[PDB]
Amino acid sequence: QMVLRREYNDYQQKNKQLAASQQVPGVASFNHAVNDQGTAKTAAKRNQQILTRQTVAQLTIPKIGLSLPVFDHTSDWLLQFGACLLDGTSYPTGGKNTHAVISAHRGVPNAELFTRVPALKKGDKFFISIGNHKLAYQVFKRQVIEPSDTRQLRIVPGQDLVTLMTCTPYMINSHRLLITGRRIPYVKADEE
Repeated sequence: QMVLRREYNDYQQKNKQLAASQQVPGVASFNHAVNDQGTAKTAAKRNQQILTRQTVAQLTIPKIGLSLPVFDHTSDWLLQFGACLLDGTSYPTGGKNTHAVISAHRGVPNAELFTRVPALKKGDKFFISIGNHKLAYQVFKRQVIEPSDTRQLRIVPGQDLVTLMTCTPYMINSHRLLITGRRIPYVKADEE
């Protein structure tokens, strides 16, 4: 109630700061996790207290049967358990001049994660639960970028966007697939 209030308004204030600054989206951290994952020989140990403390939202995608925690920052450890907001991009709170880049592995041995995200098409919906709020997004854009390209990961002025980012091609991962949704109203019909 007042915790999902206080938390949410800190996210919005950080989003306003980010929107007022020259952002360089932290692709380098995500890219380092992709490279470390390619050569990794060991699985991650769960620490649930840390995972809960790091959880800023739940991402739900009904078309692919996906529900994942969304974490506050980027580490190969967090990416074993969910998706990470790319450092230098918006908290997914909604509002104009927000662009949350939610990034995950296209599968790790332990967990499907964003394995089925590349099957998403224009018109497909996804949902964000964050503090005292449910947000609806509709997919309108699919693009492949170079892993170093940050242009498409910046805040688009006057737009309310969430991009789902993973790797492509499958089992090569030289590139990033961006699936971008735009805010739409959340309605009674979306709960059920």
